[PDB]
Amino acid sequence: THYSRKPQVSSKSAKAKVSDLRCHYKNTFETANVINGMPLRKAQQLYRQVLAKTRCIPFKRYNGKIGRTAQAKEWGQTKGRWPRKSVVAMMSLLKNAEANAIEKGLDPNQMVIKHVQVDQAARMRRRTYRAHGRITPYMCSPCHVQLFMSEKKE
RNA sequence: UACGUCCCUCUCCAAACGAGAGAACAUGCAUGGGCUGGCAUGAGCGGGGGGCUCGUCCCGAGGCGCUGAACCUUGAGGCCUCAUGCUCAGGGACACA
Repeated sequence: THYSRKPQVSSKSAKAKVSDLRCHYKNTFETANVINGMPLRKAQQLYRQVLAKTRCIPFKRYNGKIGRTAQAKEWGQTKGRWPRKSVVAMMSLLKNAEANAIEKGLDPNQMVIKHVQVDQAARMRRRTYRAHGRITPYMCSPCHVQLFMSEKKE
């Protein structure tokens, strides 16, 4: 009940989805929106390069006083980061989507990532202890990621 | 399509981070040598108040000699190509509906 969009040709498109990821929403937002037009192998290349800290993830919406870096001129930004926990959870999802392409009978080297959508999951409640006897919230904010990818060849 | 630009890499006249100046098989980097400076004579070995032993031989801080020795010298980043090592079709992304 979850996919906002459906593929054109569903017999040439493999889906993948995360139930409740427990990464930060505001970092898996930009980790995942950067691969929304990329092929599967160029999107996987980007994530192995964010881990090596050779390329960065551009923070374009939930940036808000992050440090500005020299590597965000690739994306036309000034500030971006290397969110390694949102990166490696998106690598588990690209590996699920290409396993779901092989059992459909499809070549995973021809898959363009159509449709990345990240939405907010239900938050999880903890507690921090402030001065003067106060107790105030310490929420988690996890996320929902979904993607298909449609084959574009010849 | 090309010229190219940017990232990663290297340098520091720049620098909170970006940006900047540069270099990109280049004495470029690494180590060594010499210079230049700093300290103040290294470990080791051998020949003095006194005091043991049976003229001799041992204990003794200090001293003297080899010894302006030894060590340190660019590194947030002194000098000299003075010698040699290391690189082996640099890699990614745009430029490009």
